Formats: sequence, structure tokens, C-alpha cells
Amino acid sequence: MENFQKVEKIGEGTYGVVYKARNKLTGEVVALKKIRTEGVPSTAIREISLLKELNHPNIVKLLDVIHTENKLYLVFEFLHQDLKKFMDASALTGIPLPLIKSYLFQLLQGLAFCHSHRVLHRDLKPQNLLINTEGAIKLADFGLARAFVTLWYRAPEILLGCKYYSTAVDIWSLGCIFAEMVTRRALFPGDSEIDQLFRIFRTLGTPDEVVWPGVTSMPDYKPSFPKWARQDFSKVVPPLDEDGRSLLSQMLHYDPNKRISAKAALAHPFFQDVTKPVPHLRL
Ligand SMILES: O=C(Nc1c[nH]nc1-c1nc2ccccc2[nH]1)c1ccccc1
Repeated sequence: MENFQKVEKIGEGTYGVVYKARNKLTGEVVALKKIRTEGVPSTAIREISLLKELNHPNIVKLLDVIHTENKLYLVFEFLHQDLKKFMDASALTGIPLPLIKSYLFQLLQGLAFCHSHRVLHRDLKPQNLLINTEGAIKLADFGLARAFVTLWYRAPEILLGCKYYSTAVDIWSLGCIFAEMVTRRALFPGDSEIDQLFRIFRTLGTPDEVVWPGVTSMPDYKPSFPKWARQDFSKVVPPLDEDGRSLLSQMLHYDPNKRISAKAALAHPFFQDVTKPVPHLRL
């Protein structure tokens, strides 16, 4: 678009590339996202116009939606750094737990907000979680999935062929990120759909009708699925204290219906002593 001067590519999103750009008129720096050709379906337009409404302190604000020359651009407020870069930058000493807890609390609030509006993210990952110098973290790419690649944070029901998943898939994704921040290593680093699923099974044990009633008749479930035993969280996420492990385990429940909500999670004892530390980031 003419009213923007790309400064650089800051990422390769799902539905198009993201650029840091400066508005030629206002002068403000922003994050410009180019979408994707039939001319941009109507349904897409409206889904996008709704996302322009749900504003929350923990959600990257969608400033303007530009549909020019049958092209689609989303203009989002610009954030200082993504969670991924900050995580890598903290691989030596690790993110202070008080900061980890603050980031989780905020993210859960964002999801809580989105879920109450029946809007799901569906593709949460360290790359689309954004942070700023003020101690804040926000969700980006929200609602775009519906409107319109790592498998590490994908919920088991999505891997098993379930077509009408719920908001609980986001809760699962967040739990995987929560653990990653704590251990400084990906929880389930799969490299193909079956490897992802089996990595989950190996750590949490293969699901059955007991822990997940109905799992055995899901579209892609195979009874030939190996039978792995469930590992203890003390081995999976040290040095996470008990309240943390207790919370993580509920975020990682197989049955999407037993999986903790963002709402309930915010009331978990893990957040009783939550503060809002400021990060030491290099821009
Ligand atoms: O939308 C994405 N990112 C952003 C929106 N506003 N500001 C940003 C942003 N991303 C950055 C990455 C590195 C350093 C600074 C950044 N500011 C987005 C969506 C999907 C994948 C990647 C980025």
C-alpha cells in the first residue's frame, strides 16, 4: 500500500507476511500484514471487521483494515519484540518465574476475553505472542484462522481429526508455551502430524476411553496406536512448583471438556502472588 513504507520483514505469518512499516502520513510505525485469488471472499471481509471490534489490553490492536485493488492488508499496532526472540535471548538464565507467571496471567486474560466472545485463536505460538518494554504481552493473529508451520502447540483433538474443536485448543497451546518458558525447551517438538501426536502420548500417556471418553471413535484415531504410560510432571517441568504443575496439568487434559478454561485458570492458586515484573529486553 502507498501510505506505508516497509522498513523490514518481521515475520512470515500464516495468511501472509508481516512487515514493520511507517505510515507516510501520520508518521507512526506499525505492523503491516499482507493477506495471501478470487478477490477476497465477502465472509472474509466481515470476519475481519468483527475482529476490529474486540479490543483488549492483552490483544494486539488491529488499527485499520485495508481492502484496496482487491488486496487485503491488516494494520496492527507495533510491539517491541515477540516471545520467541525473548525466550532465545533468555536461554542462558531463563525467564524469571515471576515474569513467566505474569505473562501467563495476562495471556489467560486475553483468551478469557476472546473466548467470552466466541472467538478462538487456534494457532498460538511463541512467534505470535508479543511483548513490550512495560511488562505486557499480547496475542496477535487472533480470529484470522476462522476468518480464513509448527505443530508443536497443536491440541490433541486437532491432531485426531476433530473438525469442530472449541476454545480449549488455545488453552492447550498456552500450556505448551508455559512449560517451554519454564524448561527452556519445547514440550512436544513434533515434525510431522504423527510424530507430534506420539510425542504427546509418550509424555502424557496414550489416551483411552477412560481419560478421554470418545477418543477411540475420533476420525483419525487408530487402535493400533502404541500404548505409552503417563510420565509425572515433576520429571516434565521442574523446577516448576506444585501450584504451577497443578495448573499446567489441567491445561493439558486430553478431554477438551475437562481441560481448564481461561476463566477458571485465572482463579488458580498459582496466581495468588502474581505481580507484573518488567523484562530486560534488547531492541
Ligand atoms: O502480527 C505479528 N507481529 C506484530 C504485530 N504488531 N507488532 C508485531 C511485531 N512482531 C515482531 C517480531 C519481532 C520483533 C518485533 C515485533 N513486533 C505477527 C504475526 C504472526 C507471526 C509473526 C508476527
